[PDB]
Amino acid sequence: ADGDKPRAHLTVVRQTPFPALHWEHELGLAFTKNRMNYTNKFLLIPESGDYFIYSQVTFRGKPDSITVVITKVTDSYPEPTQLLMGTKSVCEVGSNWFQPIYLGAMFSLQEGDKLMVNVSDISLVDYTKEDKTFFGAFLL
Amino acid sequence: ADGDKPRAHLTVVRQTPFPALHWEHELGLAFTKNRMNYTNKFLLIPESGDYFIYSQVTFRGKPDSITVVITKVTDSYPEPTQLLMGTKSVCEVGSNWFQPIYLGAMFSLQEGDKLMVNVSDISLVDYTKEDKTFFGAFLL
Amino acid sequence: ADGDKPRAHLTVVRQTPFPALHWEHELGLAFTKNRMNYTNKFLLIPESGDYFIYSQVTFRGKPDSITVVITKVTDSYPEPTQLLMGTKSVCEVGSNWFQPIYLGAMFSLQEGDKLMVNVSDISLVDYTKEDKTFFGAFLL
Ligand SMILES: [Cl-]
Repeated sequence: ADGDKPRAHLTVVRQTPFPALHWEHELGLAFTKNRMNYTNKFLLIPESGDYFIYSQVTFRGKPDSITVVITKVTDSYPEPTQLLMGTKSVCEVGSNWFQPIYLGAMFSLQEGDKLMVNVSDISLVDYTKEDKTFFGAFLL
Repeated sequence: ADGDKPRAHLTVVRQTPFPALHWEHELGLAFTKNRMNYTNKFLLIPESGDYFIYSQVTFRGKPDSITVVITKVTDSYPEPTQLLMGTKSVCEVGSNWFQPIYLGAMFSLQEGDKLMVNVSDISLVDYTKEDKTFFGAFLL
Repeated sequence: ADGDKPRAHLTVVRQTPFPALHWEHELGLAFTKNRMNYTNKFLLIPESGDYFIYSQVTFRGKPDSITVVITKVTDSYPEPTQLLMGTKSVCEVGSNWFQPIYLGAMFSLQEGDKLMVNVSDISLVDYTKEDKTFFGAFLL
């Protein structure tokens, strides 16, 4: 049993005032471990390597589309860099609707890189349960 | 080459009589290995650690929504615990429709924990091909 | 820090003339490493083992459905084998629409196996940004 590898699973909460979400990180099912830092809406990478990244956001209801982006930031570039984008057009039947949107992929990251999630529209996101909207990464 | 880590990929089959699905586990592409147990519709975790979990269910067609939950059960709690929920409202164009719904995330699990998948409606699930509905986990 | 494990993240580009997509593999965020080969629209597995596989394709707009398949080919079988299928029916509101479709699961593969992605309709795929359509795998 080795690792000790950095790992984090974060879950949704009521957002206060493309916007980034902020996160639960220790309560319920969320957690961070092995030097992973969740701070200031970011995941802070402690070790350069290849990570698998994910998030699902569930959206629920007059807009055109919903969109998620998981986004990397480094002080090397400080142009921020877009790793994953889920974008879906919306079908105006209700209109009490909801759609999950889910991403995950692998990326090579520098120690010190920053990760956040951004949505088209913070007021659409379902913040109510921890298993509907979340965001996670681990070192491979 | 180490691991020997527990790993399982399960695939869909015709369900007999929120309901849990049951699974193929050795035929075709499914499998379990390294002490993973598939029994009684559960995945039985043999080693406490962090696992990545997934399932896609494809649904196909007068209902409101479809929903998947991947769900953990322990004899510690025996309140069952909801790890992942995909829920989507349905668009009544056809109505011969179908939608895949896909989840996966990482979780810290006790050896002895139980995992199952639950759907809003067993009669909606496409059981026909193994690559449309499935469910899987591995130790990280 | 061990591995040295085979790993690849590939991203979308303008397709030239079920069709397989072809891929970016070194520029931007794509890459292959540790003996992984991307050639002739395939991912060529260099080591038998269990791999986690994924792809999202985003589709954008008079058709019935969209579909992705990730597909394995070996010279053992040369019947090609379907590992993952995302299929979704389409809702003809616009009709400037778009839908992401995302798969990933674990599979046991022979060294020498070949992997490709196939879609229902190459002209529907959004090729414009690298974070909308992609395809990836790593050795577990
Ligand atoms: Cl959808």
